[PDB]
Amino acid sequence: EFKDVFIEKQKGEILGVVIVESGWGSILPTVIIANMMHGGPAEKSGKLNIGDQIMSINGTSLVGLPLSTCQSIIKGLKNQSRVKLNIVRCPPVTTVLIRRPDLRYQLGFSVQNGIICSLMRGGIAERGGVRVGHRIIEINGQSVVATPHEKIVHILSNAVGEIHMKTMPAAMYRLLTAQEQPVYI
Repeated sequence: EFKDVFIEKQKGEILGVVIVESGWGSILPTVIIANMMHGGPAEKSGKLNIGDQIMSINGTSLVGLPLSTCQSIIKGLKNQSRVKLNIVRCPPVTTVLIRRPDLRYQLGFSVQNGIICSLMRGGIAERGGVRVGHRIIEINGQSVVATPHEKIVHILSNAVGEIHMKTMPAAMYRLLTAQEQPVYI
């Protein structure tokens, strides 16, 4: 879904995101957010997330031009105070329903601030929706996307009953190859 992304930041803080050629169905030939610094103005704001395609940046329509050109477009506005980007947010949100009969019951997973790493095969956390690679966000109405790992674990540790949360897509997993970080605009 189309959505204007206003990232208010300082000069020399580009934005902190990685874009690639939209190889999807090609609904709108633009660049896809294949990666993100996860700390800079992009993550700080929360508007820019992985799995979204930027159509235009501050008037510069990326729709039509290749990736190399698109990257240069954003890279150009590195020393600005505001980053305007009309992008289409397409982040797959999974509903994690983790039922807990008692407080001494283990959900079966590990949460690290905003991303999931560990997961028990055939557990409650896995049964609900949680998946290794996702990005937990709205847990029972509480946004933990920018919350410490200890805090998130606490809620679930004392959330007996039926833990209902949402999970977005985290950074792209590159199996093993590709040690160097991609172009960050």
